[PDB]
Amino acid sequence: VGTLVASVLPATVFEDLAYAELYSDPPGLTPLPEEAPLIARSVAKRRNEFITVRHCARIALDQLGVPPAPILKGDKGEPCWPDGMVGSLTHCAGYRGAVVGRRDAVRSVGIDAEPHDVLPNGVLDAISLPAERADMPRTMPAALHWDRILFCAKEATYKAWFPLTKRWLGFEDAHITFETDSTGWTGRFVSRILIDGSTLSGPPLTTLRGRWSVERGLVLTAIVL
Ligand SMILES: [Mn+2]
Ligand SMILES: [Mn+2]
Repeated sequence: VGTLVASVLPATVFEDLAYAELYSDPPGLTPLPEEAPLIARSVAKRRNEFITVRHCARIALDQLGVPPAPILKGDKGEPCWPDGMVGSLTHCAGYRGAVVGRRDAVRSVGIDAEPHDVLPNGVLDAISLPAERADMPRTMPAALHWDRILFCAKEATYKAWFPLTKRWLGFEDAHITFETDSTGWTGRFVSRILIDGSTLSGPPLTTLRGRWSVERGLVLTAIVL
């Protein structure tokens, strides 16, 4: 029933792209024959969010016609999708998200969710450039926790950047600029890469366009290339 993530997706590409979300942990969800060890000795919170988003993903992978299968993690934590597919996962207090795409229509996917709340104390100066840390204030309404939106867009960038280059991207390795739609709750962002955009295959990564949205007290960001 959940469609919030769609508020930051390209509708014109919904043929090859599917999404599924949940706002909590439904009882009786289980891991999978090969996922159980990845979660074997983690505390309950980590357990449930891991199970729930992987249920969301398989729903979305089904809706694209792909039999269910384990989504293991690779070194550096990236989810492992069945061949031909790509996508992104996110979880936080109140939200579980999965977006999946078919390769030759979607280069890769990056999504992130945060509670639409101020950042904790020392955090906004470690993920923001001084440029961003001064300009963003002049692009969004006061009711917007823009430092949190910035944080959120940073990680969507990283999540879409990584499967393409398998290289680290720091919070200072991309500069992001925001604009807002007339609503004051949704808008656009652009991520300029401050380092070699060399990809594992194909043209470099320079600028990532994406969408953000404040919706139901969550922050949502998505990059789909
Ligand atoms: Mn999480
Ligand atoms: Mn996040």
